[PDB]
Amino acid sequence: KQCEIQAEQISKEKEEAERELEAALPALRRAQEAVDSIESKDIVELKANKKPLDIIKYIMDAVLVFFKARLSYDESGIQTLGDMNFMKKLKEFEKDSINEETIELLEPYLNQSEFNDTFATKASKAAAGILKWAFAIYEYHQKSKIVKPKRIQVAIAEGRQAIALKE
Repeated sequence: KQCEIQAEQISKEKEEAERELEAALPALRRAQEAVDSIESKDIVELKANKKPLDIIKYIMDAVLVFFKARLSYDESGIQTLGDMNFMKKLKEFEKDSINEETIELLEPYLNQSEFNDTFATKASKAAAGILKWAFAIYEYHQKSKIVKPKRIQVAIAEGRQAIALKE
């Protein structure tokens, strides 16, 4: 009867986890696909600009903060973008690396009048993707914390059901 109850609980927990994943992850997947589709011409042209725009600077500050390069100097961002390995690093960073203090500091910096995909696309074609990607990171932090006990419980419940059948 523990096998029966745990089978039902595993089914319910897996359904809930799949629903949460369908709710959250596809935004990140679409943002990452859009980022991968960005041509190098736009980034190269914007890198050589004499001065940065307000919206681009504001988003780039948070983007560099996420990359552990906590520097507000535009030259630092130019140096970071100079390396070609950044093209790989766009698809390498994960969401679990986010810290609670980082989100707490970035939440005030989220300028509601300024951030918007449609309005920001006019300023630069490449700027549109990164925004949503960051949001899918900010809209997944504090939910991975909620799902982590659920994920662990699902794995342990499946294993324990198998061991219980053997016993």
